[PDB]
Amino acid sequence: SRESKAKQSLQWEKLVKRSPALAEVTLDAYERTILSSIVTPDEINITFQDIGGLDPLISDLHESVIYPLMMPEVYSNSPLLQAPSGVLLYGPPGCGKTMLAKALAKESGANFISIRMSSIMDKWYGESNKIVDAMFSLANKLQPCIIFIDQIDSFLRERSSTDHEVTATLKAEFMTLWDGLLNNGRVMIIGATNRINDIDDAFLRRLPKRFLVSLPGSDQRYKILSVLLKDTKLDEDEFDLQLIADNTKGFSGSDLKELCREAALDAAKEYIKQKRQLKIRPLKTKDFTKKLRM
Amino acid sequence: RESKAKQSLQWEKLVKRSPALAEVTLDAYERTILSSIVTPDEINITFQDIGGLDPLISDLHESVIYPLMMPEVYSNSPLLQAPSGVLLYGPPGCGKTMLAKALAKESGANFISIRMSSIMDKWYGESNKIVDAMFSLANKLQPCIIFIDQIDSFLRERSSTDHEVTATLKAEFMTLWDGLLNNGRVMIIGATNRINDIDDAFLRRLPKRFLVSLPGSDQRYKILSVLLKDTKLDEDEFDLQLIADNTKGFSGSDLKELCREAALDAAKEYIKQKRQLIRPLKTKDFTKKLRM
Amino acid sequence: SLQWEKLVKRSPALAEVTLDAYERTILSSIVTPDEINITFQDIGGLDPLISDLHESVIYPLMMPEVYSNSPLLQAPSGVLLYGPPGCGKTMLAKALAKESGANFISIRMSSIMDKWYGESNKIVDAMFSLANKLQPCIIFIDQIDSFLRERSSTDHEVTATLKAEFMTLWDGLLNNGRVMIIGATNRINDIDDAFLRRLPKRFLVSLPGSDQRYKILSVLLKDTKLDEDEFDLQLIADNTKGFSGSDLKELCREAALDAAKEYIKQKRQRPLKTKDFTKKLR
Amino acid sequence: SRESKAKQSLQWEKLVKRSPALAEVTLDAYERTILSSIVTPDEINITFQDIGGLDPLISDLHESVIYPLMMPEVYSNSPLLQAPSGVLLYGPPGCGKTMLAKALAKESGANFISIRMSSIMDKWYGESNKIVDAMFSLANKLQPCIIFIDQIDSFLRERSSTDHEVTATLKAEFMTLWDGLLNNGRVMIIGATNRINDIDDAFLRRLPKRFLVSLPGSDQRYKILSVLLKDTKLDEDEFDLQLIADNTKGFSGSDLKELCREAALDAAKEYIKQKRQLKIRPLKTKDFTKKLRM
Amino acid sequence: SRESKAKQSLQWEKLVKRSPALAEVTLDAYERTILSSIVTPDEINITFQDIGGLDPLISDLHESVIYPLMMPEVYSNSPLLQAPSGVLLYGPPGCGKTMLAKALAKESGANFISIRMSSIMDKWYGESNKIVDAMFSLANKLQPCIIFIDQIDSFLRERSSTDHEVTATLKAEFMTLWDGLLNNGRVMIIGATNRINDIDDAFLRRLPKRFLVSLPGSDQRYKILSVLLKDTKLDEDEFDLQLIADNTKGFSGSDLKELCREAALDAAKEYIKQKRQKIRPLKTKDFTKKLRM
Amino acid sequence: RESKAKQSLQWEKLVKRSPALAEVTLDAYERTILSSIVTPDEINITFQDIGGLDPLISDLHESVIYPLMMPEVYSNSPLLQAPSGVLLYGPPGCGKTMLAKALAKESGANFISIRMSSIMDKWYGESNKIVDAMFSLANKLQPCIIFIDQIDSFLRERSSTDHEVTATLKAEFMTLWDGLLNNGRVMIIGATNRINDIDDAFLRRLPKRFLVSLPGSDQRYKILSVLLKDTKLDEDEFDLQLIADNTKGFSGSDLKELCREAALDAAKEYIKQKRQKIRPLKTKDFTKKLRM
Ligand SMILES: Nc1ncnc2c1ncn2[C@@H]1O[C@H](COP(=O)(O)OP(=O)(O)OP(=O)(O)O)[C@@H](O)[C@H]1O
Ligand SMILES: Nc1ncnc2c1ncn2[C@@H]1O[C@H](COP(=O)(O)OP(=O)(O)OP(=O)(O)O)[C@@H](O)[C@H]1O
Ligand SMILES: Nc1ncnc2c1ncn2[C@@H]1O[C@H](COP(=O)(O)OP(=O)(O)OP(=O)(O)O)[C@@H](O)[C@H]1O
Ligand SMILES: Nc1ncnc2c1ncn2[C@@H]1O[C@H](COP(=O)(O)OP(=O)(O)OP(=O)(O)O)[C@@H](O)[C@H]1O
Ligand SMILES: Nc1ncnc2c1ncn2[C@@H]1O[C@H](COP(=O)(O)OP(=O)(O)OP(=O)(O)O)[C@@H](O)[C@H]1O
Ligand SMILES: Nc1ncnc2c1ncn2[C@@H]1O[C@H](COP(=O)(O)OP(=O)(O)OP(=O)(O)O)[C@@H](O)[C@H]1O
Ligand SMILES: [Mg+2]
Ligand SMILES: [Mg+2]
Ligand SMILES: [Mg+2]
Ligand SMILES: [Mg+2]
Ligand SMILES: [Mg+2]
Ligand SMILES: [Mg+2]
Repeated sequence: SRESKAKQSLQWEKLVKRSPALAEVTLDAYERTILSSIVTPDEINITFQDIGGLDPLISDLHESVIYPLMMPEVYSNSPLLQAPSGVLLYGPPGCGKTMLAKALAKESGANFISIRMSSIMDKWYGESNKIVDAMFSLANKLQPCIIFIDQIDSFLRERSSTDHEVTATLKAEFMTLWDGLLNNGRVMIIGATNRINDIDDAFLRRLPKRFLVSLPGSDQRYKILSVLLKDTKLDEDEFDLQLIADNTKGFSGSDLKELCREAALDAAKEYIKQKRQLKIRPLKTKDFTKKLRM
Repeated sequence: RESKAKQSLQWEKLVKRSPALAEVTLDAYERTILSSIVTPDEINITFQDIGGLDPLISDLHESVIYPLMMPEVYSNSPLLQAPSGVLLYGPPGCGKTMLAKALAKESGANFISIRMSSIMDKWYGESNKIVDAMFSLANKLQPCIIFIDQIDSFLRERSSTDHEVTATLKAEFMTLWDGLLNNGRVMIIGATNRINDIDDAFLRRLPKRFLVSLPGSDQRYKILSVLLKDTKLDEDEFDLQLIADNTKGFSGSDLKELCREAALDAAKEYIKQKRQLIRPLKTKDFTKKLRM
Repeated sequence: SLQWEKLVKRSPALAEVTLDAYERTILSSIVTPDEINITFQDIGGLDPLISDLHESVIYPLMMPEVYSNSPLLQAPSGVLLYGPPGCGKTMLAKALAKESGANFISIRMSSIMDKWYGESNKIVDAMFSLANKLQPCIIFIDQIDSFLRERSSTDHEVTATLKAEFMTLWDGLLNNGRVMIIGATNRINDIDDAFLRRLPKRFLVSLPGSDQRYKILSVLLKDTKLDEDEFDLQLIADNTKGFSGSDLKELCREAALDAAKEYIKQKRQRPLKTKDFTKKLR
Repeated sequence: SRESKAKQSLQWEKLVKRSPALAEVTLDAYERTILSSIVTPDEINITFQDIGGLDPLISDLHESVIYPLMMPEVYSNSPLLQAPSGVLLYGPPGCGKTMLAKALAKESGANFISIRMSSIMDKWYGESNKIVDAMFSLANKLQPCIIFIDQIDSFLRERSSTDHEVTATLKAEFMTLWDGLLNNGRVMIIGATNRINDIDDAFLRRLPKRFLVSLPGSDQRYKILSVLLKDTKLDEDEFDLQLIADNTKGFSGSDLKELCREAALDAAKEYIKQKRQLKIRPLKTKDFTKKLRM
Repeated sequence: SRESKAKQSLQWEKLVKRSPALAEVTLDAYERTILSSIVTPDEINITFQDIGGLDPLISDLHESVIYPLMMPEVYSNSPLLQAPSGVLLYGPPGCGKTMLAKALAKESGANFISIRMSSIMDKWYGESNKIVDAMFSLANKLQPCIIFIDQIDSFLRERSSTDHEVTATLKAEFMTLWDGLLNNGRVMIIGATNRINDIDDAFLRRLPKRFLVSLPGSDQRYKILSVLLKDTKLDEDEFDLQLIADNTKGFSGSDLKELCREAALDAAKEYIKQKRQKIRPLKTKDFTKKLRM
Repeated sequence: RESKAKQSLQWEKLVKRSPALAEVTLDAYERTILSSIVTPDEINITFQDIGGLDPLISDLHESVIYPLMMPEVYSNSPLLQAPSGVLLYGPPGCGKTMLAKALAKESGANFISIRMSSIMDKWYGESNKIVDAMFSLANKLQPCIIFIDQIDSFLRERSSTDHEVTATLKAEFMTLWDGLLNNGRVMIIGATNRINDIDDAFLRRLPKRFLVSLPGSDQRYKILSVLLKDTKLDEDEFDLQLIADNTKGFSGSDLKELCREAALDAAKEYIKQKRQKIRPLKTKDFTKKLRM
């Protein structure tokens, strides 16, 4: 995979130019394959000002996740003020957890590692355990680090005697590198999941800072609608967004995203017609109302 | 070795239709995904071949194809772009497969119709790599539509009793759908019969959903007419309107059958002549068959 | 190898075709006409159904250039044979493999469902790809209700994805080039609605009525020597109230034994007339 | 890799400087790869005074694990006073078992070997069996030794005819080196596991010193809370730790660790604010109480 | 390896000094690597007087395994009185099978070969088949021989097509050397296993002498407890071992070993203390307080 | 060294039994194959040592040995010659190895029994040369039988995941098989337990296959009798027929072991005396052992 070597070299050079301290460090081959899956902030478009309706959760995320990890000499006064061993983002679908991860890669200066199953599980015997060990060793090398397993429930499923051999030893490798004897040096394991119940009890044990990114309430739906509708031109009087926010009974954040898109199209209908035959309509209450059936 | 021939054929055709993709190379799994790419020239269904769904065709255009196919038209606002995924759900035989066929026909997106045989593999972790290669290929073929036909089985209600490779495969799929590394203009169009069997997260990231429902009187009329083209009808003895409304609750393919069987009924004499070596399709054949 | 060489010697145009391993495992379950003993003169009491089967199943499939005049004169995507037990459906399939020159594929669950992950979906894809290669083809899933059962969220995952693979190859985007899916079933109700929807040419092979039972009785009793006067088959036919075709087969066997009783005794050391049937069927 | 060679050389020189009697011994290549995964006491921060709520278990661990292994000439009186063939640490998650292993590497002078699946299972045919044989041969060379397979249930899973061949032969190699004909000379196999049931009966049979590191009771939760809160400044009167210990109904040790961290942050909130704009508040009952919902 | 070469040279010289008739025989390299894994009696501490609760099985083991192999001119009267082609020791865990092998290496004078998977399966192509062929050729050279594959179920697992190509040809090589055309000259293949069911039917078929080393009964638990407690000082009256024996409901031999070790430490608790800063007679208190009937 | 001595010994013995083999020389790999040639004098099993297989022995003769060993007898018709290969398949312990032994004994063909240790080599392309040398040697030793014991491992279901040297080795073997359509009067006799694991092409060029099945009552009788020769039995207190039809499903070697154990159990006194004739082998030992 020549694209994988290009990605490894690109991600490496970028990692050594933002943090010059990592130059003297070399890697094994599996560590380089893990380096192929490192997300830097410049390729992510979501910030905290792009996340709405979660401000207390953003502040808690800061005060107990980023600052205890990113600035240790600030917290060096007490030995029990340091970063968690792992963070779990769990909740109903479409409430922000993926953008929480995106803005964690954006604001927090930790070398962010977002890896998936395709880069962990391998065909050959014992390669995937070595991939996990290389992942954690790389995280120890990149001392401020966040290892992200998106959709982490599948990876941390209820262990059973009917599991596949490699899967079981892979889970044991992962847990050991998480809370084993050679403890990770300032390495955080941030995970996003939709079903917390499918996670094994030991895995959840060592994933101890867990945030309920729940369905948005009236305030949260208001802040989300407003956050989504930026860079679009609204209406002065014929538009009341408050009722619309509350009218969406139990709608998640992405359900709002889709309804906002569909209404943006329904308001720009004349723009579609004009550029089909060759001034967006102020986004007022008509489109949202005719769509969502209050 | 027909897989290699299909890969090479589909690739050369992809680079001759769109010349900008010559500099791009692929990994092996990406090539196995390339083996399952449908081009428009091998599909014989168009929008003029789909009847009784004209408002749905127009909605499909205005919110699926143009927001995907022509972005610089839609660059004025950041919330005018393509959906992350489209679902075609409804009762059986209402058009969804031909909706996909004509999406591969009219829409110029590099259409990927893949099935379970090309995703699931015997070996450990190969199927997750197949999914990652699928989406990476879709990102390479920047205007793309990835189509999982009969998508309910793939997106079934997730459970702790699932198979491990199935569960991690579902997680890989969802992560490539709405993860951090967001897809660049990649749409995931899916057809399903039972929307309820789809998991809530999978449905959540599949937000453009169309009810391709059972055809009504207008829709049955337009379908009957669309099907009966290229066949020779009758002037007076035929009244198609009553027949359209007589087929209460019949799906589109059920109509396709009462039309084939009646075509055979009428042209029995034509076959008889060839046995030795057509008839105007009027109300008699349809009426004697469908029992009002 | 045997089925392959026989397929290329009957139809020479398929020599240039290459196969995949799973396609060859599907090739292992192909039925040629020479190993089947049932013809349309071996099926009795179903003559209108045989004629309908011809005119809407075999000829629309076997002779397309005859029907090339209209685009809606083609073959059924699939053909269901449903009805009460023992009415002829298996012999309908046998004589479809006999008379119709389509490369007949009769497969069962043992050759589809496999232990390993994702092998069975590949087996289905290879089955249909082989059917596309053997362009006039009939794929036959005997006892097809179990395979096309009411889909549920409590199904096994490999079963569910296998059903989805099957349906997708039946009426998905890439069209099956002249490939027919003929299925026999006893309970049509257990078939899923989508499966039934794409299997629309459905024939009710029902319980034989007096006239049909007469024809069945006559068809079964060939190659056996009957009686001139003391035998009246008509009453016997109608007297079998609601008996299926195989029920008639068994009663005819038992009466053949009861008439050949002296033949048993002689080889240990009769004209089939009304006595044996009458004393048996009450 | 080259870092693996550096780790082998470092671990070797440290092993020969702590115990001078092993200078004359040389190793095969696989034995050196096993030497790459040896944990010395100086890289582990946990001692027995760092383990709370397990004092009878610590004393039993001493009297039947360390002293029968570490001091044999003391027990040479009777032939049935020697070290066990293996020790299992099993129990519910987060009750101390990895710190039990850490302090076994700390206090007990046995040349501790903590190995994982990434260093055992290899891609090539028959390498992993040779890795196991080299592991035990090295343990025999380093005569007072403890071999530690963290999360040992995955490695000792219920055997089946549907196992992978390399996995099955690897299990047979391991068992044979554990209780075969060439018996190990003073070599102990200490293992930690969460689910004892997944362990095969033969593997458990030859792992006969098993400790139930169970969920902490009221006394144990008291001792754990006290052990965790050292090096942090508490309150004199407004703090009553006893109720807090017995308020945590069924909480494991790490669940207490996380709640203590979160309360330390919630008490040092003014320190966060001060170093954001530039003492620690005595850790009293308010933080723990407002958090844990008694 | 230099340690491996020292092991080969040491095992070789010891083999030629115990049995002088093998001096004229030379070996190929693979045969020498097999010679590196030969167990002589002097490095094993277990005898038949160290095995308890299995006397009828010890006597059967003698009469149908050792003597038919070790003394052939005694059995030369009939052609059907010779050694088995293979012996299998199967049973529940911890019932004695490993010590059965140890005392087979101890009493029986056969040149005992205990080999494991690390010495058979190799990385390179076709080396492991040559290792098997060299193993059996060496066994034929060392004419009274016992080849031991400890934990033999993994090696003789149910053959399938899902198996590795080397593994399969290795199994075929092994079986062919076991009961092929060039029959082994007085070579016995003794194997120990815990799960007999995982063994392939052909592999089991050529392992016709199979012993059920089952869980110990009341008599067997009595004899085991007594065998284990030798060289330790017991009590006269306050100790009744019979009840202890029967009380251990379904305990294997090693479960008894561990119990006995724990109770020895619980009785020597005073000696432990004193020596750290002679032994209490091992009476019923320690066993009773531990095993919960 | 030992290989060289074995090669020289086997060669000189081959040229002294058949003097027509002198003018022929060999390549090095052919000599390594010559190192694995079994002559009749080192095998103790004959056709009077095989019991319970007399129809199979006669079929083996009439369609395997005589069509190979005596061609000028069968030169009348071109379709009366030796098979390209013979497969002995069946349940374990039914006689197949002794079938091979007595094929090396009675049949005068220069028997080659080879195993995988002599075929598969470490170096690249040596093992294909070993196969080619094997068959070339068989062509030189014109009446020949090449024996691969445990053939199913060698002839396993071919797959794309097989080792390259293994796959090319299988292709070399098959090519040398179809090459010799009795052109060099070379027969490939193989014994296997699992016929199903054999590849279809391998099995195809292996047409003469014998089911050496589990012994029936007659076969168990003949086996028991064959095994108990050279041992002294009893006149009245011994009824063997009972024992023969009593061993329900026992293979031949299962009988061998039970006969040994009963021989020991009857000679117990003789053994004792010698430790410081045999008891007539009567029904007591067998009955007390086999549990009906
Ligand atoms: N709190 C929020 N504020 C603003 N936009 C949001 C919020 N939550 C969701 N969205 C919109 O929904 C889309 C996807 O949401 P996201 O995937 O982050 O939620 P999620 O909880 O991770 O979803 P899932 O649980 O299904 O993985 C984003 O593109 C975003 O525009
Ligand atoms: N709306 C329609 N207009 C014209 N023909 C139709 C329509 N719907 C169905 N048909 C006929 O039915 C056949 C199959 O329909 P199709 O498979 O597209 O329906 P579907 O909704 O996808 O059902 P399923 O999901 O069960 O396959 C087509 O060949 C077509 O001729
Ligand atoms: N119509 C018929 N004409 C002549 N014989 C018949 C007829 N129907 C059944 N039989 C006799 O019954 C036997 C089996 O019937 P068959 O299996 O074809 O019926 P079926 O409806 O397919 O039953 P099932 O679906 O339960 O298998 C045949 O051997 C045949 O002799
Ligand atoms: N008994 C205890 N005394 C003091 N602290 C403890 C205790 N148990 C757990 N902890 C705290 O919990 C953290 C992790 O505990 P540990 O991982 O040792 O538990 P464990 O029993 O090994 O569970 P697992 O096997 O699931 O890891 C430690 O950092 C420690 O601070
Ligand atoms: N029959 C016995 N007599 C005396 N001691 C025994 C007996 N069986 C087991 N033991 C004790 O148990 C320990 C291990 O037993 P051993 O490994 O021989 O049994 P095993 O059946 O081979 O075990 P496994 O089945 O788990 O391989 C020995 O050290 C011994 O002290
Ligand atoms: N038909 C038989 N007649 C006499 N003895 C037999 C017979 N079959 C087996 N035996 C006895 O079994 C022993 C080995 O049997 P053999 O190996 O020939 O069986 P097999 O069918 O080749 O089984 P496998 O393929 O498992 O080796 C011989 O020593 C012989 O004494
Ligand atoms: Mg997500
Ligand atoms: Mg469809
Ligand atoms: Mg039927
Ligand atoms: Mg732990
Ligand atoms: Mg053992
Ligand atoms: Mg054999």
